[PDB]
Amino acid sequence: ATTRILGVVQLDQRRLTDDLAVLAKSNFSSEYSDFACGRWEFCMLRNQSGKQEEQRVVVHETPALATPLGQSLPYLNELLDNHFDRDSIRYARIIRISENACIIPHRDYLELEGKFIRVHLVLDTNEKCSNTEENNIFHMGRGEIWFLDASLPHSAGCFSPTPRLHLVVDIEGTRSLEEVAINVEQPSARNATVDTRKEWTDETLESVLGFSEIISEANYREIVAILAKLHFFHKVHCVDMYGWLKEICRRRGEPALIEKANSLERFYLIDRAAGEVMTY
Ligand SMILES: O=C(O)CCC(=O)C(=O)O
Ligand code: PRO
Ligand SMILES: [Co+2]
Repeated sequence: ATTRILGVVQLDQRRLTDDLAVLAKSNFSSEYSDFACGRWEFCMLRNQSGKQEEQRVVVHETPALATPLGQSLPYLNELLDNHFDRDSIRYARIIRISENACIIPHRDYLELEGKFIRVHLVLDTNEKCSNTEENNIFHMGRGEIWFLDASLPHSAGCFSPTPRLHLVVDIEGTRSLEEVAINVEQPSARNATVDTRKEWTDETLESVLGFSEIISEANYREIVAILAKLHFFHKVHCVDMYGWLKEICRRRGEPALIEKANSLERFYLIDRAAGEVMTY
């Protein structure tokens, strides 16, 4: 299971515009804000109970049910009906990233008894929106249905004035990946997207490690966000931010900041429990 395009669909811009206008005014969940650097957020379209109040994810066996929000988005409802198997869906969300926001580099599923198969259908995006995986950066285009191997280190950012919205579907984890996307066109091969990021250098590295002189509890959040965003513009690994933070704090020499840095990396990449939240 490599991250890839499963298929491509035609989006109907008129009907899409209508549902996007409703989502622009919708109440988004604050759950998993511990993963957000800025305005990375989602809302529930389908979940276990069909209730708007149910906003965290667990592995379960129920064909997901449309929430009231779900029901008020009839075109997105239709897409879900037509391009996936109903009984295989466990969640469907809209995930929006607004200007200069990202989800912090992480792996998913650590707190879950099992995994999902995570699928993105891109609704509204642009050239300044990126997803990343390990050492790579790529753009998921409008109408593309992508399988995301969320068990690998990854992130996603939006660096445009305009927000980016993806329909994200969690399919029960033992399903056959080739069977997931229904009624889709096979994508043609295309030009590889070349990685336009800057080469990482000893200068850029020393500059980052220089924050050892100023890092404190008062600016920790800002520094973490800056570090998280670097791999969208420099050729470095998703996870390198955590090594940088650890070395920044080792040089600073304050025990509290070193412990936090260890916990940060651990929570996002190594180990966390069900319902556990990372406040930093
Ligand atoms: O593209 C996004 O907003 C989120 C990417 C991600 O971390 C996920 O879907 O697991
Ligand atoms: O798996 C999930 O849905 C949450 C959201 C991002 C981090 N983990
Ligand atoms: Co993820």
